[PDB]
Amino acid sequence: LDSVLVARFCNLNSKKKKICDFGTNNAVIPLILSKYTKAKIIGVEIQNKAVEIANENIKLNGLEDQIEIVHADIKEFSKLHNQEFDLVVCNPPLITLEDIIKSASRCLKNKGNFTIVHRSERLSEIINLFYKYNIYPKRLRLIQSKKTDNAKMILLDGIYQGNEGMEILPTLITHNDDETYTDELLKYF
Amino acid sequence: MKVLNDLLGYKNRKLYQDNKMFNFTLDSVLVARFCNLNSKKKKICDFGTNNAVIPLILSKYTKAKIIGVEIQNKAVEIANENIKLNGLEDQIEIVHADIKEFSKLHNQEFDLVVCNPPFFKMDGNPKLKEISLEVANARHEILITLEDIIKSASRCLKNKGNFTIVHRSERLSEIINLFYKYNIYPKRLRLIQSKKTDNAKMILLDGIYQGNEGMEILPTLITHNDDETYTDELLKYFHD
Ligand SMILES: Nc1ncnc2c1ncn2[C@@H]1O[C@H](CSCC[C@H](N)C(=O)O)[C@@H](O)[C@H]1O
Repeated sequence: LDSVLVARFCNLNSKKKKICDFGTNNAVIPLILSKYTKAKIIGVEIQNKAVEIANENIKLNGLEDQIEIVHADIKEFSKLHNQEFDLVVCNPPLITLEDIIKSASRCLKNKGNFTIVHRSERLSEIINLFYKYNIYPKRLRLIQSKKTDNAKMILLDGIYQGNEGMEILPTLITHNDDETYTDELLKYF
Repeated sequence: MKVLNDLLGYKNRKLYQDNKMFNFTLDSVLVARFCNLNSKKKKICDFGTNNAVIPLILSKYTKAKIIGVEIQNKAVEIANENIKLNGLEDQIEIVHADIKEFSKLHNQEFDLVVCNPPFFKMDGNPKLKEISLEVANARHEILITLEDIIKSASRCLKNKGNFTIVHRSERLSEIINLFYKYNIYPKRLRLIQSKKTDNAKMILLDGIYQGNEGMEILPTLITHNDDETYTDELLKYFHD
């Protein structure tokens, strides 16, 4: 469910010509993104098991000329790809949160976009690491279970070598108090 | 010109407010109620207190000594009238001072600093859109800057002291980042939206001087139902 939220949150304008997914598993995010962009997508997965399915899913869906898997560690991969991507998106799980954000800055084009989903307790630390690697936080969205609940999940978008100022989108409430998904959540999926 | 009015539905609370100065807002009320007022907070400080609406509300919940710092002398006079009028002279004191220089002179004195800062930076003629220099000096960063407020809050606070702020949501990371720069660890956060479909316009943020990491993101506050009426959650803050 995280992966559907982070996918639809990605700001997919026409400047996106090359996108990357950190720790792509079955390539669910690339496949979802596929339905909104013509940019070439690259998914990076450290485990061969997941590589077969993701490749299988790109085969089954006939996007082999748009999406591609790469069997690598995000850290080593990113040192090899300076100023490459318009978007890096990562749905985190030997790789720390600082590693993900550093790696993202090592391989984004200037004014490119880094999109992450994570636990709400970690918002201030992610914001400090964004700034430590010259990523300027831009869009935030909170995820709450019910209207009376503390947020569990945050969605965070930032621009590498961008300017200052945030946009905080209307909080998302996943389900009503009957434990039925809210109409708002249904727009996703 | 001063007018006397009740401080929303807070019982035994009235306050004068001048039409050519800043009049309190929902922001003032919510940042007062968002403060943590546990028994350890023994001394409190309001940065830029104006007519002292924030102390007047905090006092309904704690017996701590409350100091209000304010720079515009016409407001200190109104503030001191409101404290006497409500008989709070024993608890609340007003000091005509600059936040910066006050903080340099009263270092490590407080367990809690709260602040409803001027929201807008300086960019052109600030008075062009205001009715009076005294309003412009409350809404724009002409006599104080955001970094000054946070730096000053760190000079005034004591270990495990608590800085509480309300501000525009566009500047949340800037604020987060200035917190870390002065060793204030963000802890509690709540977004305020007008409507369930609107972008958050305001944030409430709290953090601990020389504390630890870890954030609690409280449920978003919607202030209006789609029918344009105050929500029931908001009306809970209109009284004690
Ligand atoms: N440098 C400074 N030192 C002390 N107060 C200052 C200041 N610069 C601005 N202020 C004051 O800060 C206030 C900001 S408006 C906040 C009003 C009030 N605390 C409320 O919640 O409604 C103004 O009254 C302004 O005079």
